[PDB]
Amino acid sequence: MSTHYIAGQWLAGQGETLESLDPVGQGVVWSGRGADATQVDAAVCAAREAFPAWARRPLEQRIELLERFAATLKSRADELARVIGEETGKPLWESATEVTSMVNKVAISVQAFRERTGEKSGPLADATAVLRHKPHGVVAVFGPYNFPGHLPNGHIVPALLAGNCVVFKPSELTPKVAELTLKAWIQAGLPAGVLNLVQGGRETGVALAAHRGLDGLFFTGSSRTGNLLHSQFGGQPQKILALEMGGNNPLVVEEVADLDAAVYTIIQSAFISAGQRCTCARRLLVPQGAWGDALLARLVAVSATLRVGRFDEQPAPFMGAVISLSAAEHLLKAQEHLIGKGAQPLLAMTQPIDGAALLTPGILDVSAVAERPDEEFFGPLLQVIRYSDFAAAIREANATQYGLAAGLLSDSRERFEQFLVESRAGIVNWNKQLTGAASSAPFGGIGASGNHRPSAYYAADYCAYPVASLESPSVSLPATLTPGI
Amino acid sequence: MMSTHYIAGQWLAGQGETLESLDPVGQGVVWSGRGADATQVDAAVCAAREAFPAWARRPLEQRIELLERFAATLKSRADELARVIGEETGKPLWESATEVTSMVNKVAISVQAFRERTGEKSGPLADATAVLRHKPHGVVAVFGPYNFPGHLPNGHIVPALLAGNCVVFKPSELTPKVAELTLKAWIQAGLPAGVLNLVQGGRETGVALAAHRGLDGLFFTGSSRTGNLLHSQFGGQPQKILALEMGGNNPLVVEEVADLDAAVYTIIQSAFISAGQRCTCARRLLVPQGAWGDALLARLVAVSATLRVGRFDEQPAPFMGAVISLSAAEHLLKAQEHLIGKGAQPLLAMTQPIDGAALLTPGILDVSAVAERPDEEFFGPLLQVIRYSDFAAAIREANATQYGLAAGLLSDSRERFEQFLVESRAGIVNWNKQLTGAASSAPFGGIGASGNHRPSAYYAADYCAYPVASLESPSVSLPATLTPGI
Ligand SMILES: NC(=O)c1ccc[n+]([C@@H]2O[C@H](COP(=O)([O-])OP(=O)(O)OC[C@H]3O[C@@H](n4cnc5c(N)ncnc54)[C@H](O)[C@@H]3O)[C@@H](O)[C@H]2O)c1
Ligand SMILES: NC(=O)c1ccc[n+]([C@@H]2O[C@H](COP(=O)([O-])OP(=O)(O)OC[C@H]3O[C@@H](n4cnc5c(N)ncnc54)[C@H](O)[C@@H]3O)[C@@H](O)[C@H]2O)c1
Ligand SMILES: [Cl-]
Ligand SMILES: [Cl-]
Ligand SMILES: [Mg+2]
Repeated sequence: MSTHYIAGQWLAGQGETLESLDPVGQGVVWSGRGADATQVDAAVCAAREAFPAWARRPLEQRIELLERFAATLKSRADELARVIGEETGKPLWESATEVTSMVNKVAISVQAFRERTGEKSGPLADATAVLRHKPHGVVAVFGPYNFPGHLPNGHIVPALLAGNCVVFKPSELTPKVAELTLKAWIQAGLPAGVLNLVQGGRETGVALAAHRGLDGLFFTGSSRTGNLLHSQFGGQPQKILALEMGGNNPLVVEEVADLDAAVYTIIQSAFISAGQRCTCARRLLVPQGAWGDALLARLVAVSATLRVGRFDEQPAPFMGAVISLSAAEHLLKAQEHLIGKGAQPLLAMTQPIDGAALLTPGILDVSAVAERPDEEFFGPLLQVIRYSDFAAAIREANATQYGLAAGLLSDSRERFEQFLVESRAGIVNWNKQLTGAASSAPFGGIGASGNHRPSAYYAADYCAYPVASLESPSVSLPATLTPGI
Repeated sequence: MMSTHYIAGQWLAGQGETLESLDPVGQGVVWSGRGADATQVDAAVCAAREAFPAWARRPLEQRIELLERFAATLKSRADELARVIGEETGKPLWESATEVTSMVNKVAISVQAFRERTGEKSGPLADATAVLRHKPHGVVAVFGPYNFPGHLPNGHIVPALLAGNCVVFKPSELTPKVAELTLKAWIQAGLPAGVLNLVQGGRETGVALAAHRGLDGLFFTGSSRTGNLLHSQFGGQPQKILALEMGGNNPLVVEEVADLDAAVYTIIQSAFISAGQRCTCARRLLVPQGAWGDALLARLVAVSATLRVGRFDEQPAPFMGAVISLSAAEHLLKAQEHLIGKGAQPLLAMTQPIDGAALLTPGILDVSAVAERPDEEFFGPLLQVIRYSDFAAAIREANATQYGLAAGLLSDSRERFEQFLVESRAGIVNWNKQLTGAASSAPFGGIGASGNHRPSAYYAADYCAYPVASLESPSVSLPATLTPGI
């Protein structure tokens, strides 16, 4: 019954029933009716009504509320980790780190706001030049399922900080996490209408994206969906759109002295979250020859031993299920399809429990595949390409329309310096796993992975617009008038 | 002799349609050439592409030295450049000289903005070093306007080259001579072949360039109509960065103030400087109902009728010159006629005193009684007046527009300005200062239909480079504690 949160109260949905299912055992974890078009309009109108007072209040009051939210999350951390685990399959240790990221987002967002969208004042001739930044108004946040708390939070926190009001539409796959996140905001004192939650599937998302009352839409999800949204907004520059989309991220591994360290780094890059982070390594470039062979064989051996299991299983698993049976089925077909085109399974991905979305890591050598898809496979399926020399590695790493992350494992600083020069990505690491980018830095992909509105530290930039003012306490005549007067 | 396109370090004659620019008063040919056809546009994009890796590789300090030599070259040729701006746009020499000074000054401010907004930071994070760098996109097109034919394109070109992009510049077909001389200065400054390319032309050329798949970015200043078409064209192509600086319908609210003379002067500078062709010019003057407001307007009309309007090099110097073409003048006069037809009252009718010349005298029209007032930008010296009942009505009317570039308040009350800031919806919001002449040291971007949330001037840096976040360690290593399950 308490499905949507609009204008400061909960209400039942009137649209299609939505259920989220435990990815392993398939039990219903949450259900409710989606928001119909009417309820979506109510959510936008609620944000609209709340906006003037929220925008008008002192910044420090908005900061206090965001700080109370982080403190409330912290106090409910175990409960939220458990819900994230229940719904996404993520092991408890990993879900806990997601909650920690949500808590930490507040202080970092405050720092970024003062730096990127703060207030400055200075003399300019006879007058005073002031710079301020102001919120857009009502913004929709579309959440993904992979970090169902942290990634929407990475839009919601800086948006509310700047003085916008938000309508949050979570992934239909992770509604329970969103519900609990709203409960933390509510417990923290958030004013009615400042943040509104509309749950639902396609129809709800479509109605919100189409709503003319939005001043902005902040999105994390697939490049397919984000491109649709971008096309939809073509010719409407008045509405700010921030698109954080997927990638096809290469990890280049030169022969390095500490081979086990490299193998561990590859696993953390490719298979953490069962390969469901935006930044996971999708293609592993490994040089031809004996060392490369040893690297791969060790990777395959260690990856085969990785614990895959239930979120709350003990001993704790390294990774959990993919988000649904549908997603697992789709990945197994991608593996089958590639193998059909000549890919060699160095370690074949399997589904060890019938009717559960658990998948074991996959490592496929696609060196011999003629035409390789420039496609993002959102799961633990790592493609390997063997390369002849470093220039060919760089060429291959760049052979994608995407541009989120890239990385080099190499003992050579000179080699990394070249890699930086030739890379085409928002995140470029040296000897560190591709995953776990810190909120203290901007996070945005280029090419098909974004629309030049990087999030994380730079989220501030799309949450407020600059207002430049020249101010003087009275009109006055200049000492010398312009000619002709 | 003519100099038409500059591509890969060489001057080339055009293969497209003939293009002439005409002195807006005398109608004499100021510049003439053939536009760049599609194959020449492709050559220019390819030239930028070929030059990009080396230019982007270069140490920042070497790009800075070129930009500084360029500024110094503009300074040495300042008189020459002011007279060409005057010739082509009609703008008085005194005002043209200020445009050249803004061009020179853009370099040092862009370097400051680059280090602030798109610089490099490095520090420890866990057992690694977190480094932030910014990289250029690649090849960017710059579409120039006619109103500031040197300063506004320079405001995209300088920060774009500084960040390491290479550029294809398509100037307004109304101001090609200004762009030619600007390129001659870049060339004299030592610009490397292909780093900045110039394709002159009309719509044929602009359409070919905007469509070219080789662009990584397109930076535009011009009308909302044209910018919206570009935005539509790029829908579904988020990989190409678009920065759109469009026009506005800017309101200036005037409360009763003690210094009536200063108020009138400030309004004139806001509405009629550059013959009303700055994108920040006041388009709507909001004046309180009642005797004081009637007096303000009576004075404004009397003073506006005496403003000197004339040729760019006339002496005594005119306050303002012609609008950009006879066609533009025609369009503005028709707009005035249409509005009066619908009930607007001519407090001061705009006139075209010399047949065959695009000189227009200032217009002030009371549109209060006009039913459905167009939310339209009239790019010329035609000021619309709306009389309001109370301050809340003034704010409502100020905000009754799809645009959002500039807004201002003349008022002796700081409290009224504070409220005005709270309720304003514009990127430039001034108190007791003319709406025109914004600082390069601050961001310059309109909201609503006036931009796409990519402000230029100080924040141009933001769209000229993308951040690259790096975590770095001299070698791979194992954590003291492995993740579970391994
Ligand atoms: N660059 C980044 O920051 C980043 C970060 C994390 C994840 N991702 C990504 O997220 C992905 C998968 O997660 P996902 O499945 O939730 O992405 P998604 O595209 O499926 O969905 C994200 C969201 O947009 C919506 N949506 C779905 N269909 C819609 C439609 N037809 N019309 C309008 N809205 C619609 C949702 O319901 C929702 O809240 C990737 O492809 C991936 O790499 C990107
Ligand atoms: N926000 C800003 O900073 C700002 C500042 C000053 C002026 N302006 C503005 O500039 C305007 C007028 O100048 P303008 O006449 O050059 O505007 P414009 O749209 O006609 O021209 C600007 C440019 O884009 C091009 N172009 C024109 N038609 C095109 C087409 N059909 N397809 C592709 N490209 C095309 C040009 O040829 C050119 O270089 C305004 O409406 C105005 O307020 C904006
Ligand atoms: Cl080295
Ligand atoms: Cl991450
Ligand atoms: Mg309670």
